[PDB]
Amino acid sequence: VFHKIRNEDLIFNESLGQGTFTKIFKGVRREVGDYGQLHETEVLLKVLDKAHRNYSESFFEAASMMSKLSHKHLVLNYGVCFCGDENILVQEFVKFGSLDTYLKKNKNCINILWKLEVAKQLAWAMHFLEENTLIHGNVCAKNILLIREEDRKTGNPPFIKLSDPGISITVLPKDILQERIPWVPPECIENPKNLNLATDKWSFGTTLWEICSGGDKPLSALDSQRKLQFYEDRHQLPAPKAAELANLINNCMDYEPDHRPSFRAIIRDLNSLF
Ligand SMILES: Nc1nc(Nc2ccc(S(N)(=O)=O)cc2)nn1C(=O)c1c(F)cccc1F
Repeated sequence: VFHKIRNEDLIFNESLGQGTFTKIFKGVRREVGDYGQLHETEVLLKVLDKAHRNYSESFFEAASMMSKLSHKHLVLNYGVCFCGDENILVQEFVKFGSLDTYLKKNKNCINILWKLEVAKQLAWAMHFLEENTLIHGNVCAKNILLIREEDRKTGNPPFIKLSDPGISITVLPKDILQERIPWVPPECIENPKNLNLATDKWSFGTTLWEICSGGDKPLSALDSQRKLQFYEDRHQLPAPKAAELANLINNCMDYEPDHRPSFRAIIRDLNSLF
C-alpha cells in the first residue's frame, strides 16, 4: 500500500503534457526524510481523473504491484495523493527524462556501445519482472528514463530506469491499443485477454528498434486501420538505423508468442555483441 501524501505537501510547477488518460506535471514534495530532515524533493506527478474509475483502479494497482518489487532499474514511487476529484501518483523525477526525447535532443550522437548498455539494463529489468511473473505491458522508449548520462572519464555507462506500467491494455479502448501498434503485440490486438509475459518480449523488440533508430517511432506514417492491417498481413519492422540489433529485434518480435526468447537468453545475446 502506497504511503499517503497530503495535497498540502505538493506544489505543482510545470505542465509536462499528457499520458494515456493522465496529466503529467513536475512539482515539489515537502517531506520529512532520513533523520527527520525536512526536504523539498523534486517529483513527477501523474494525475488520474477519479471519474474514470476503471482507468484509475488499473493504473494504481499496476503502479502498486510493481513498487512492491524494489529494483535499481525500476522507477521509485513515493506514494499517492487521494485528493478529491483526482488520484495522483507521486514519483521520482528522473533528471534526463525519456530516452526517445533524449536521443532526439542529442541528435543520435551516441555510439553502439551506449545503445547496448541501455538495452542490457532494460533486459535485466525485464528479467527481474519475468522471474516475478509480473507483466509490465507498456514497454517503450518513452518509458525508459535516463538517470545519468555516460561519463567517459570514469567509464560509467548511462543508467536507466523503467517507468510505471500505466493503465492496462486489458481495460483500454481498442482504438488506443491500435494506436499503440507495434508496441502492443498482434495477439493482444486479436484479444486483449492474450496479455502474457510474452507481451513484454515483443514490446522490448519494438523498444530496441526505437533505441537504434534515434528515437524515431516505427510505423508512424500508418494510421490505426493500416496498423491493424500491418499485423493481419504479418509484416515485420524494417531494420533500424543501427543494424547491429536487427536480428535481436526480429527474434523478439515473433508472431508466435511462445517462441519469443527469455530475457535471460536476450541478455546473453546482448553480451555476445561485445
Ligand atoms: N518519472 C519521470 N521523470 C521524468 N523526468 C523528466 C520528464 C520531462 C522532462 S522535459 N519536459 O523533456 O525537460 C525532463 C525529465 N519523466 N518521468 C516519467 O515517468 C514520464 C514517462 F515515463 C513518460 C512520459 C512523460 C514522463 F514525465
